[PDB]
Amino acid sequence: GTKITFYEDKNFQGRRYDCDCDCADFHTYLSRCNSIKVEGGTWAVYERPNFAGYMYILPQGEYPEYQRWMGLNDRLSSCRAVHLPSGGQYKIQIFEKGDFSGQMYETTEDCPSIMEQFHMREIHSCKVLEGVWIFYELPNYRGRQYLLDKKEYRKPIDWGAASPAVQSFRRIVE
Amino acid sequence: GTKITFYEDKNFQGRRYDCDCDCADFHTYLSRCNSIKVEGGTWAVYERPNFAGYMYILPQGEYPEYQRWMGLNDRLSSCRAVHLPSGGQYKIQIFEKGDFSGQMYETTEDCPSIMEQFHMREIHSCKVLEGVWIFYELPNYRGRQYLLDKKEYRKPIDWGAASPAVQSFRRIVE
Repeated sequence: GTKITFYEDKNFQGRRYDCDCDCADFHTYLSRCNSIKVEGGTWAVYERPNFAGYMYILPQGEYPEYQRWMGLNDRLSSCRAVHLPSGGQYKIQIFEKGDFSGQMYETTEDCPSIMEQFHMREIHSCKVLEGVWIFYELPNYRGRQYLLDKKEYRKPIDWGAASPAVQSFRRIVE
Repeated sequence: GTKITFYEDKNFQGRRYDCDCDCADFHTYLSRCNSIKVEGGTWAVYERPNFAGYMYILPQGEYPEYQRWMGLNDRLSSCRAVHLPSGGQYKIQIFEKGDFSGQMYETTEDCPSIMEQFHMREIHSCKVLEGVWIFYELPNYRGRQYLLDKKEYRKPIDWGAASPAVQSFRRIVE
């Protein structure tokens, strides 16, 4: 039941592309994207092919303009379904310094402000012990977004960020 | 083509379409398929959209003509990666009667001839205790193909068949 439909023009009009599961490059089918329907599941959609560039998380729902998924523009060319481990457990460790060094804070809860709750301005490495998470640049879940699946992130470039700026994070729940 | 690449004309000429995993319908981009590159893994490909109609299993390799995958014709519309569970375990039970009743045989090995090894030509229900298998209408893996992921099959229709007519089966190994 999980799939997403990208449309070239506004309000679900024009040429459309369907993805049922991880589509690594659809630019030959759609030259831009100005509408999206997420029929099921939760999806990361990426600006550049092979899951590169600016990403955006979209849960199930309809998005009649690119600004409705917070997109900065109408460029998308790849996407992968978000897989939720079952059990439903979320637990993360965030680190002051790279390679799991320095201050370290563990939580199972969402964090709309790292500053208020942990008195850090930056994250430099991460361990996702359980679940799937999103790192956001600005607080309260705004700005650039990064997807963090169950792994280890020795450095910010491992969640695909060019700086260590992280001010909020939360769980991916459906 | 990160996992499987379909081509409209023979010998990898013509329009092409890539599926990275699970594609429910590509008939809008390909009117027919005359050759296939399987860059990795093992793929189930289906004549009609949404995984319907004739199916064929394609291990890793290159296929310059539809006959090279036992195709009846050059009509293909959807595909699905086959998932091999961890362990390397393969066990199946085949039943003379529908719904797991009647005489039962159980094997861990490929059977190129149901008539020779089990003195019948008709499987009527079965249990895949381990692994994933293929069923064929004719001996020695020829003719029509049917995929069985690890589950229960109380009636031939559960594996997509229109009759109990099965004359060989084997394991999906890479």
